Amino acid sequence: SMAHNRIRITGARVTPVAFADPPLLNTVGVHQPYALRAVIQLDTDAGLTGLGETYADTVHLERLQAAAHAIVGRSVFSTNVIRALISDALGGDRTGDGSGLAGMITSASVVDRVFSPFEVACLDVQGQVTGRPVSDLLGGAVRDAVPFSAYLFYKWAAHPGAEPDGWGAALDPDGIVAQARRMIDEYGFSAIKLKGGVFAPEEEMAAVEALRAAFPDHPLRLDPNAAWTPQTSVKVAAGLEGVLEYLEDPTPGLDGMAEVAAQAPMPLATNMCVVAFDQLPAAVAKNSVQVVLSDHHYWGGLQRSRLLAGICDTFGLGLSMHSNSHLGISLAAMVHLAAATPNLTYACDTHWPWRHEDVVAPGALNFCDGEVQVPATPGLGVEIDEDALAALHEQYLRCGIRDRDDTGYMRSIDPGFNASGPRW
Amino acid sequence: SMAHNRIRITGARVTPVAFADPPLLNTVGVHQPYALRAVIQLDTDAGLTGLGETYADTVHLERLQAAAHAIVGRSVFSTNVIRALISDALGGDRTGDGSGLAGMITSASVVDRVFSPFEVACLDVQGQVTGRPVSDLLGGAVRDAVPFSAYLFYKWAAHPGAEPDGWGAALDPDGIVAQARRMIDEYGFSAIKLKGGVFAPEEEMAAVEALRAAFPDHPLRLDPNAAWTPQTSVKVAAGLEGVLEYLEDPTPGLDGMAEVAAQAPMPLATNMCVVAFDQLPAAVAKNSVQVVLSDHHYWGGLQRSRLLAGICDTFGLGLSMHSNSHLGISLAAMVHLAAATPNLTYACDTHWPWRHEDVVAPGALNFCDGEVQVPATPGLGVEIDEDALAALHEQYLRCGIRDRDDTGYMRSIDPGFNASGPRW
Ligand SMILES: [Cl-]
Ligand SMILES: [Cl-]
Ligand code: NA
Ligand code: NA
Repeated sequence: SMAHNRIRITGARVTPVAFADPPLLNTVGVHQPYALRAVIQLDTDAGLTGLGETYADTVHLERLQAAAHAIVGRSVFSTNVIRALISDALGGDRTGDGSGLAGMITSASVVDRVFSPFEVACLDVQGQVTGRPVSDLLGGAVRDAVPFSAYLFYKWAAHPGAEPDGWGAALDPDGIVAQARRMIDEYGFSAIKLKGGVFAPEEEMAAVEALRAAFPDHPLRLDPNAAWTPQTSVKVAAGLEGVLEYLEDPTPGLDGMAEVAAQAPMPLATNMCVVAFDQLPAAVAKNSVQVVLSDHHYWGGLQRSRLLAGICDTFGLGLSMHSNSHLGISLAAMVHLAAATPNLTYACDTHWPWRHEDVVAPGALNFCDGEVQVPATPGLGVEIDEDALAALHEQYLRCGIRDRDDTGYMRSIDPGFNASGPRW
Repeated sequence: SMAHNRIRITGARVTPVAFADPPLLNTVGVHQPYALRAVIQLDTDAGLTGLGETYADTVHLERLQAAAHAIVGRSVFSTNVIRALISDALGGDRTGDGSGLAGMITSASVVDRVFSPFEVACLDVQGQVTGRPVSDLLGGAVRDAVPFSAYLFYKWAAHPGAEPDGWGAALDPDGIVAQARRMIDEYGFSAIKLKGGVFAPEEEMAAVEALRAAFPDHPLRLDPNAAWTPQTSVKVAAGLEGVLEYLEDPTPGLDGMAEVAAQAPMPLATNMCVVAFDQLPAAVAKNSVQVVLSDHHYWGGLQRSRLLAGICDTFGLGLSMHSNSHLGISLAAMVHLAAATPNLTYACDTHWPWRHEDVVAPGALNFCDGEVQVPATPGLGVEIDEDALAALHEQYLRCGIRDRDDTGYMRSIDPGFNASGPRW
């Protein structure tokens, strides 16, 4: 079947999709009523198709098309070469670019964000053709299931002029505790994270303490997306001594983070000031953070995430995982990666509970007691449901949204709104 | 053929071998008349056998036996788990241990040295069962051939009371230049390295300059294995400005190296003060070195060498490759590793020209114009020649040597000899 023992790329089909998202609040705005993703179907001359998933902003879709064209005629095992071809096609790397990430995270490598979904799709094909799960291409699983956290948000009851969702509003500690109960009853999550930077620090600390009261054994994390000054951060950290497993991005920039970490009794984590390999040396020299949140979508795929993990282990940094609104292809890739990473022991973030649509056939990624069992089948372990894919693509065409824009969407509701920060 | 889609280890056969080595001089002594290696044949329930190669000191052979016992019943794709089992079996890691390396290099991880050959053998099986060359398990080749350097040594004409070899003595610049001509005529090497620390620095500089005169376009490297004080090193570096591609381990320890690097116009390289992952952070903080020499035999196999490469790239360090007396299994593994490493652009060291025996069937690893083409076949690309293996094992039994001991061997010839350093 494989002439010249060769299996190479013949093309890629990129399909933007949109799925319903509740009005989740963050420090820069509120989520739009649909979240956008792009599905990559990477086709080969063996007739095997690999899957990847990434952001769907306008400029990213154009880059994905240029990447797809550049890598036709390359072996799916030649991922080093494929990254270099993509770099050439994009005209090299670059920073200050926040696409797909709502301007929230603006320092990630453009080449890595574009390469990522193709690399994941390549590993999926490698696994299919060898009969091995993707975790076997990353040094093999070290655990049979991957634990995730409950990702809590302050939220309105409904998007303006729309039916309220089944969650209800969460705008204070009682509302946050109620949301946690509903989510944890359904999924079994053993660790809990709160998206903060929305209400005054003392009110978010109150929600944290209420969570601790309701869930005495659950590790807790708080993430205000850099909404605080370093002085305010140090007060929050002192006040939450012994309560948080870690505190993520309390304040903006490597210097401010280093200032806070010098006083904070819990470790600081980040997915804002360390989002690319070239930021690691400064973060290490300054002692800005103690925990790095991996994310294969912007670090450049699964093998490069494994590299990040080894760098963290070497330099004495803890390792967790960051997420954005995502579907089942991303989830499968996250699970294979975390399963194969010895030092990824923190529960991974996921936005899973907040969506109810998907592009893959069901059954391969069930949550049980807060964890997802790593698929043992060849490849990524999930397959496209073409009817579901077409439906979410049609939803994307109709919903009219073309870029993630939490701030712009908040402004369409509240014209004078600014994404100020820090706010406290 | 593979029940439960599983291919797992059933046992390992470890065969110590010995092959003839000339009286090559270094700063701590002279090579023994035979060099020792251990061949690993890693057997699986699929009837596929993987190959690895490592040192053969007494205590290492015992560790290899304990490792082999610990990993029976493990998938050859589960290399993360296999390392952890080996660590447990050895009772955890450790330093100050110089076995296999003649006390020259004493800070490498014991777990990594023991795991390495099993990891290489596992990748060999992975490649065989998937039909892929080992380079396809490391991100794929980025080059079709790997360039090596001419590794020159001062040497006596013969071991005491033995027939002189065909090289003759090399004890001065003319002798070193003659040795280079013979080696480069035969192999085509495009870069040249001199093992120094044997004669006074000004005489080794003279050999370096003679090499430059005879080979105007060849990159040159000098490595006195830390035989100099930092003050002496700075004089050598100043005197060889514009002549060396890099200067390896001029002086002992991270602090002294950092002192020298502050003044040296060429980059400093090492395989002595950075030989384990836990040494990287100090080397980086101190700016002790600009180039790290990889070596999969003591860094823990091929995937961990790929990790080292990514760390070097991230922290702005160049990457080369170190070698010790070795045979064709090691050579194949070195070639697949270097082929798949984008930032390994320096020519690799090899002791190849100094041996004339091997344990693998010939034809897969020819040198042409100084480089070895990466094998495209499944697995490592070399196979055991059982008659050759048995002959070199018989040679090991008869030669009586049980540990590499350059200093002890020099003392058996010259009782008052000391491995002093620095010497100048
Ligand atoms: Cl190719
Ligand atoms: Cl296993
Ligand atoms: Na975060
Ligand atoms: Na060296």
